[PDB]
Amino acid sequence: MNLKNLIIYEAFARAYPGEKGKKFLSLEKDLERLKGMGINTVWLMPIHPTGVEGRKGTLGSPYAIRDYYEIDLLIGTKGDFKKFVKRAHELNMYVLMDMVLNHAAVDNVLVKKHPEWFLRDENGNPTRKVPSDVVDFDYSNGELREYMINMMRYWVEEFDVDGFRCDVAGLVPLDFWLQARKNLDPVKRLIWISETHDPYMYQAFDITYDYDGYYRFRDFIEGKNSLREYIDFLRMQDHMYPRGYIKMRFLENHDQPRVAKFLSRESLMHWIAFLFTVKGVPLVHNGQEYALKEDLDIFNEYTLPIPGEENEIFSLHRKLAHYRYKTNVFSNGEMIFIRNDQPERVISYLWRHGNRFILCVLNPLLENTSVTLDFSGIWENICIHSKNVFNDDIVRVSVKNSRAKIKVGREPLILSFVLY
Repeated sequence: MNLKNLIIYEAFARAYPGEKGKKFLSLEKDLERLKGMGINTVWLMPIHPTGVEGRKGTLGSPYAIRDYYEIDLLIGTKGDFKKFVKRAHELNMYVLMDMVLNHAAVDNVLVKKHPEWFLRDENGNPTRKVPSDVVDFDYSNGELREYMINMMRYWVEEFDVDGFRCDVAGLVPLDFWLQARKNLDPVKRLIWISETHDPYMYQAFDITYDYDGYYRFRDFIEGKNSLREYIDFLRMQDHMYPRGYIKMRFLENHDQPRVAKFLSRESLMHWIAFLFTVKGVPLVHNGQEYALKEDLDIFNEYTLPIPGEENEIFSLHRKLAHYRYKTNVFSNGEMIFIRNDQPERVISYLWRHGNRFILCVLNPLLENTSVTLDFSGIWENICIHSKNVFNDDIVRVSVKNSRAKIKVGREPLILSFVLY
């Protein structure tokens, strides 16, 4: 389909509110909240039973998988999950399962049956490359490769899941992933997502994400570096990748600290506005819609405070996601970045489609600054009357020299308008 229509929620099911054994039941009820917030895709962290020998914390990391064919019953049964994605589909939503196939848990059921499928040490036992709940797969193995594609197929054919986020790090070859697509595309056209900045991966994946942008972004907040490192990087990113590529934007995920730790409420909103209006595909990581600065505990017993009071961060999230969900500007238009007077303070970019425009002007520093923007390739002389999507204000911008002087502060400008 048009994968630019996806707005994604990363959900940690085991950590959801509710009782043990009943976590899918809970997430099923939560779909209506997610749907009404503008989510169309929920991305499940691994839901498999966890390694026992080697286990960090009382429960173990979800990324240390003891059985690729089973679900952690401290989350739910297969019935619970199968009910959960049927609900999702009824609600016109998509479900993605996390596929960590580059390493298994030390006591994963495969380490017994097939030691040969793993990288082995000098004396023939399965091992890892990096110095420990986890052991690395040997993907020179033709039988391993067929096992994995069939396990991905089962989950598809049995629970009708919609896509996969794959861990691609380490010794997994691009040909393996292409092999998966050759066998699984005819089964169902799935949403294929990975974490990578390797341009070749788009041969196998539709959407990727990486931390290139993210740390340039982190550095600007933490005062460590310039906004321009962040923006000029995004500005040139089209040139790092083939034509139809999609990048997934995010302010945090499971692997990163809570974004609300680093910004004020008012600054964060500028970055929320950015999240939902910038080219790409937005990620809401469970809890960020409540501006949670509580870290995900990922190995021990943990429940995230989901609901969650409906604060100004929650309302904005819903407002922007629902807006994107209902317009076709971001799914079909073109975004271009706009050079401005104050590149150390402000972000600015324009969408066109082709009468509909959205000029976004962001000011995460919040301080009142007048910024001028360059509209050379278009336009030189007009007065624009727009509605600022962010707060339903009215904003007029006059361009009278191919340029336009704008006052900003505290509130992001998401200036939606139409010429003709």
